[PDB]
Amino acid sequence: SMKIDVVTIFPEYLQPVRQSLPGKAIDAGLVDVAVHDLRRWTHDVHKSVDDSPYGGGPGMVMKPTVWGDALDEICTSETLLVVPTPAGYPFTQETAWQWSTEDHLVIACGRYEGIDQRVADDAATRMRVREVSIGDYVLNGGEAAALVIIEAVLRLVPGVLGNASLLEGPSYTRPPSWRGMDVPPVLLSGDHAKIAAWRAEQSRQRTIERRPDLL
Amino acid sequence: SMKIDVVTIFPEYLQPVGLVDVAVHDLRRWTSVDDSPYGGGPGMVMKPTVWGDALDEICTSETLLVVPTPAGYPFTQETAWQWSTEDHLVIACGRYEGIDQRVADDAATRMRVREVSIGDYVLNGGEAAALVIIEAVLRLVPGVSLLEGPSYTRPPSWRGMDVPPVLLSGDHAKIAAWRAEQSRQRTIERRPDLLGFDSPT
Ligand SMILES: N#Cc1c(-c2ccc3ccn(Cc4ccncc4)c3c2)n[nH]c1N
Ligand SMILES: N#Cc1c(-c2ccc3ccn(Cc4ccncc4)c3c2)n[nH]c1N
Repeated sequence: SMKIDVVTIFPEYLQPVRQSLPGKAIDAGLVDVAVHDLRRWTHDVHKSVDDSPYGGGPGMVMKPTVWGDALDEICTSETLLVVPTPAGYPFTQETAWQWSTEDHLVIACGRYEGIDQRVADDAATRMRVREVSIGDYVLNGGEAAALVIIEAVLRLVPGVLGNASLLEGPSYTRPPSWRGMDVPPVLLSGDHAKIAAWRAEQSRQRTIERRPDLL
Repeated sequence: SMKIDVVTIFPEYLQPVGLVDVAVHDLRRWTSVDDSPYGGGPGMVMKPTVWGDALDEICTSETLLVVPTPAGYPFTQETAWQWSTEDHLVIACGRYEGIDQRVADDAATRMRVREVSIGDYVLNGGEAAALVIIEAVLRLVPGVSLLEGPSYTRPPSWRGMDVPPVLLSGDHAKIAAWRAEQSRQRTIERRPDLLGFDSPT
């Protein structure tokens, strides 16, 4: 039973999440995802969410006063506050497993150069805060990271998304022959110990080739 | 100029997307897209037949075929730079347990193919990975290491928390030095692998 609140200046970006949520999971009260426009907490007629960086530099920084108000309203002491950032701890499958049993995730999506650091630092004095990165590339903001985190986490919550070391090897299905390429005959052999060993060797070879760091 | 075509059985999920155009294609337009795996196992595999027909129409010999997969080569900022100067990306999004391996194998006989993963976690399909890849690449298209430290803006005191005073001092050398120190500190703590040290636990 998980509530996820996402805060963003581009709420439309989170549309895929609401799309991928089965009615049965919502009706059973297994999951609730709500998306909030950060500008609801702006102070001025211009709905300002950013300002120039202290110490100079390029880009802009999201305002602490706006974010502070948003998180004050949405979070409680029990919230796990997730803050995507290219400077975060790595988000991994282990992370996803840990977070899948949380009652309440709040994902604070930044833009520009990110969020004034005092927002996360202040929040961390009264709730659990996690600054994380989904990989070693640079995005424009936290929304795509939120999509990835939400999917990785919710697919581990029994019955929410509709789904049920070494790298996975190649997979095959019908037809047995296609554009001159036959499915490896071992897979049609009915020798299931041999099939498992073949799959194990494929996994080994692929890991050596594509992810030697895993070895 | 760059053209990006995304192929998926869930075109609705790609909604978040002059020098670049992005087009989304429903795979079913070329048809049941899946069946049980040869050799056994849980779940289903996408059949190569429908994919072959779709890619035949969409791809040329100059196309870079991108195939998200948890078993891919890592997609990194270096990859994003490399792909930023491509004329044509086609992103083939799988579902279920993935796409019959012969799709990528057949495609590689006529174009360049890249199987990639955006990170070490499991998704239900390629669509979210496609959005990440598109965003990382498009921000580098012409005409568009170490972890970054913290950023601050006004007011200089908030909830009794001060912006680090060096950032208000106007001393560029000291500001550069402090920012380097925060950055070093953060990398050691959060990503020691970037500086060639063992990863935690
Ligand atoms: N997680 C994660 C990420 C992000 C990410 C996340 C949040 C924000 C907010 C703002 N930006 C843009 C930006 C900020 C600083 N430096 C450069 C660009 C973000 C990027 N990029 N790459 C990842 N793996
Ligand atoms: N890039 C990337 C990915 C994916 C991903 C990508 C494409 C597909 C198609 C199908 N699935 C689901 C699946 C398949 C096999 N094993 C487990 C789950 C996908 C996952 N997961 N994690 C990543 N970093």
